[PDB]
Amino acid sequence: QCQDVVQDVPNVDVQMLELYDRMSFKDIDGGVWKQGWNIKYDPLKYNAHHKLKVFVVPHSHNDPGWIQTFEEYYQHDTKHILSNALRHLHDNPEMKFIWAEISYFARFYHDLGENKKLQMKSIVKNGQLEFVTGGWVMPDEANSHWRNVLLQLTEGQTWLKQFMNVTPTASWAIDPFGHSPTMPYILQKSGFKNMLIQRTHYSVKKELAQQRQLEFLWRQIWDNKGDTALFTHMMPFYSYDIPHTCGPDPKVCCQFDFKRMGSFGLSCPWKVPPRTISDQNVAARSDLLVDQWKKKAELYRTNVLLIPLGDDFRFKQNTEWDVQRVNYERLFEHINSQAHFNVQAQFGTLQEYFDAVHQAERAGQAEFPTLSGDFFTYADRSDNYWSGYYTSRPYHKRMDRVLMHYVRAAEMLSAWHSWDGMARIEERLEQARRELSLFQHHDGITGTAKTHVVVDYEQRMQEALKACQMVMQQSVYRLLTKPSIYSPDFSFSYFTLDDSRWPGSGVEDSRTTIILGEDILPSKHVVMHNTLPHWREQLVDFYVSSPFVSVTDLANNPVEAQVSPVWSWHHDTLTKTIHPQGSTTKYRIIFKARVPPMGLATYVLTISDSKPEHTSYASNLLLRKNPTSLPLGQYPEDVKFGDPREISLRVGNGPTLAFSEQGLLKSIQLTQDSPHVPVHFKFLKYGVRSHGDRSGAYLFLPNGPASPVELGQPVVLVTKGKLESSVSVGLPSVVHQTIMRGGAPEIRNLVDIGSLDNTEIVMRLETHIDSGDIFYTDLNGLQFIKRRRLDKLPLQANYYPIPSGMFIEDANTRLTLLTGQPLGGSSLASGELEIMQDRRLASDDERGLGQGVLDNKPVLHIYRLVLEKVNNCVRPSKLHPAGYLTSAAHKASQSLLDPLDKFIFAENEWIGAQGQFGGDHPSAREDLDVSVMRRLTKSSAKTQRVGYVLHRTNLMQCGTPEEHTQKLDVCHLLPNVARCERTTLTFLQNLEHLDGMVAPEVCPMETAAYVSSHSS
Ligand SMILES: OC[C@H]1N/C(=N\O)[C@H](O)[C@@H](O)[C@@H]1O
Ligand SMILES: [Zn+2]
Repeated sequence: QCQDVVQDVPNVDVQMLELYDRMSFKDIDGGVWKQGWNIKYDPLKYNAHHKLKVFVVPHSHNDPGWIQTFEEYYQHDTKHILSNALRHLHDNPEMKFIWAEISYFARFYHDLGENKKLQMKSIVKNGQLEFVTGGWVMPDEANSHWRNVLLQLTEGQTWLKQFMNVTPTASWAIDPFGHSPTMPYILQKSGFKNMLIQRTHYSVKKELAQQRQLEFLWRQIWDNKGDTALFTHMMPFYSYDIPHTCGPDPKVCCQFDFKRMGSFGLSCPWKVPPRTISDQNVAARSDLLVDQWKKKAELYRTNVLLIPLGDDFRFKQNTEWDVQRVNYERLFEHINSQAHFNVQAQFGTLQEYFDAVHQAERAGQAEFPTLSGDFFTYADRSDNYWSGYYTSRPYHKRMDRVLMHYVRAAEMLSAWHSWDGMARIEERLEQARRELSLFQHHDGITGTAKTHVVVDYEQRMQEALKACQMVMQQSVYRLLTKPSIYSPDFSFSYFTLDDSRWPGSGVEDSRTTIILGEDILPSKHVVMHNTLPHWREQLVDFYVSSPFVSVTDLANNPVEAQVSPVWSWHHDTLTKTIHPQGSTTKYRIIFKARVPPMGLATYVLTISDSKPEHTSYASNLLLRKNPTSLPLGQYPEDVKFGDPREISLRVGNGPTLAFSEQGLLKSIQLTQDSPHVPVHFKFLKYGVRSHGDRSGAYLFLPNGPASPVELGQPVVLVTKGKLESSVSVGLPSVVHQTIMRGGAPEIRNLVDIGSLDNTEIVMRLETHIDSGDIFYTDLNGLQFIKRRRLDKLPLQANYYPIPSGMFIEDANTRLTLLTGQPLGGSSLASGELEIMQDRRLASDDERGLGQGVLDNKPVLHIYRLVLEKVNNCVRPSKLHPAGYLTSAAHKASQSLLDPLDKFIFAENEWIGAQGQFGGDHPSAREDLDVSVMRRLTKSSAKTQRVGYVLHRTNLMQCGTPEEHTQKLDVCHLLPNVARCERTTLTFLQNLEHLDGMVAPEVCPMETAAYVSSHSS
């Protein structure tokens, strides 16, 4: 029934890994088309019975923040563009315009009076103004998680359906810096039929152009059948601006950008200005233009040609609308009337272009090639590879993943009930979804905006996190309070969230201490939420005011706990060391929480006068020369000291880890009987070129391979406990921690690059895995793609996005590094993995930002490190372009991206408290996730509707016998179901009415959406 995504290598015309292996990448001067060749065409190709149909598509690229904030651009530019578009399109029925960024459109439309709204709806309904993609933004494709790509698409398309009564089926992505197959994956499952991309490596444009493979059916790398395919048009030239969209010669094309004649402060750098079209010059000008068009048409298979007409924040001034429209109308009138050209040219929209292309295809005029793979890493020229932005502004990249999870948890927790309008749940969820969606912009999460714009995005995300916490905590109070006692005030804070890893220790002291005492408050309720649809255990930690605390569940069963000190690291300018200080006023308590699928579990923390029976205390060892005491307030175990030395640790039955005298992992032993496998962490630094092009927010242009960070004699802190042990070391710019809880370790790096200008800090893992030139990285948290290090490409070209994980393997051993934040990384030699931590760059990199990256702030990066024997696993063949995680690595990724949420009850007594919610929820197979649960209706709706997005990943079979699991039917999660429908992933179109109101589970690597309707 399901396609096998492991064992069948798809047969495609172009497979991007294979193409890379064969391509030359030489950067030769191609003439006027600098990165191509001098295109030749047969004038006799087009004739009376076979004309070239040309669609000139006006557009305006509007960045939702970049060098100005969203609101600054809206006020200065976009409100004028949209206001003038409305007027000019209304007045000029043949003029056309496409619009991509619904965040700006919604911002505009809600300032419009009813008359103008009506006018706007009319120009949409008549096809003059066409929305393309219809997402809130045009998202980055490298760093974004697929869940947030879907979130932002749904936010914009839901707005469009509600207010404009349209749903785009053509996508326009002219600016993300490289392109991912996650986009056609999501688009094709959201009703799309066509997409367009632009920023692909110049060598790839030349290669595909030569073969007329710029239009292709883009399928997923594992897709044998081709049911994922989406028609894709890649534009052939260096930019989406007018000089690079009319044809191969920008000196000619620039003369047809009528905004460049002087009064607009634009000119043509090729030194020939546009000239106003007149009767005396129209034949000559038409000749030049048609020649460019016919050359462009040579690169494509049909007689239908797409000519975008636009640039950044274009179509602003009334005079600009006039100058472009009138001059092009004069060219069209001449060209279309002169038979010798055999051209019919008109303003069009993107959908009109694709419709005409497919008519030609249906007429047998063309067949299109099939393609799989991705389009990373982009270079726009020479060796300028855009791998810098995989890491730029990493604090905000990590914040993206935190907010991603909190949006999911807030929508899920609140979905279980209908809420009175006074609760403001819808309002707060809309704000949170919109701020996270905005950040998916290709100058948001990418870290390529001006400093003040990064600040605006951070403030917006901070407000979104507060909104999520508010919704979550009201939801928990309702889900766990006896209904006849439940007495909400929708403004009150019943719980506060406690998050151990954001912003993180040494980033912000934001964590509340639970204050208990015999004379004040003996105990405190805490509640964990588990957004995943299976039972889950995870260690959780809280700060408490006494070491003498015991844990119980709400049946009053003792729960084993471990108390540890609260350690913070400080740069001691007196001693010039980085060393830990122990709190004397608070302590950490850790215990295993067990939480139902998509559910809640309540525990109680109680103080006592002496060591509790079921609470243990960690030992602590500080390794350094010249130690000084470390008192720990009331903590019962004395800190030990020693000179630096190698150490080994083992928690539970888990691996045994060995560390160097500098506190860095050196080996992992999986079992008592097994070998100590070399796995060495190392920190290195890249610099910047003194001569030649400089690294900046976009570009990574290292001055050679990385050099090891000089570590000196760092202070190492070892904490050894029954439930959790750790080794932490204060290195220059990084406090590096390895945490062991009895499985794959967790790594945390508190990265503070300080004032180290022109430095990029990298964390490398060195092993003996015989990986050669192969490694695997993920795309948007959705899939893992095989990469091959190519020595024909420079180091920065071998860097790829690491949005959630990467791995190397040989026949017997795999090492997988999972990340809690998108960063850039590579495997630059056999057996190595490396991932960039932060970068601080003093120069601009000539891509328009006009600043370096000098606004770094401490960030806590999190990882899981999974070493596994893989000789028994059924893996794809050598020729397959995908790889797949094991169960342990997938669960490890889930532990980083969707951890248990922790709530602390905010007052002394919670009357009517309950022990659990969701005990009856089905515990689904481990590869299945409920990516989204969202109530789609407000409380006054007679028929309530709840939408679910189900994703099943594909995990490697390695001989672990599959256990019993329960079928998950999302349509029966809420009572009184009246209908279950399969829908597009945006929930906007019903695709199947489901028998028995049962939502089937999905196939490996597939994602489906369902909407259940309930009588209320
Ligand atoms: O050079 C790339 C840069 N330049 C742009 N226009 O000049 C893009 O709109 C912006 O999103 C991008 O970051
Ligand atoms: Zn842009």
